[PDB]
Amino acid sequence: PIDGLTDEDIREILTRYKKIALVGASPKPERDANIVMKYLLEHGYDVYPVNPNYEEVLGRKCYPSVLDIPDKIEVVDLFVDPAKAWRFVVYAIKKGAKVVWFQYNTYYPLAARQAKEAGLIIVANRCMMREHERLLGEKLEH
Repeated sequence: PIDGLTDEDIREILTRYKKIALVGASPKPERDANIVMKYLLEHGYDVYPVNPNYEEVLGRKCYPSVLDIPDKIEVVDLFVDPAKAWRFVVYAIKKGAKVVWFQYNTYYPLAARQAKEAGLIIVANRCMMREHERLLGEKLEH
């Protein structure tokens, strides 16, 4: 992890916030963004795809910006190149999100600091799916 949170904090984020805006969503089954999104949807999360390059992902309308999402968003999960993250962070702030989650290889210091300064929590170099499995684990077969 790049962030300085504890496993307890991560656990809290995953347990308390169910409204997710997944930036960089993709329809390709083999893409990490698609896998994580499906996993979250299968685990009671309300996931809103965000990508200007696509019009819908996993049977959900996909927006160009998180601001275009009608409903409340608590977590903005990033699947974007680091140099592009600032944009989504500014939008996350405007949207009133609570957390900005930088998936692997998406972290960009300046963007993270801006979010932090605005009051948002930063999760970095972690995977929402991997953390869910690690922290809110369940037996693989019952």
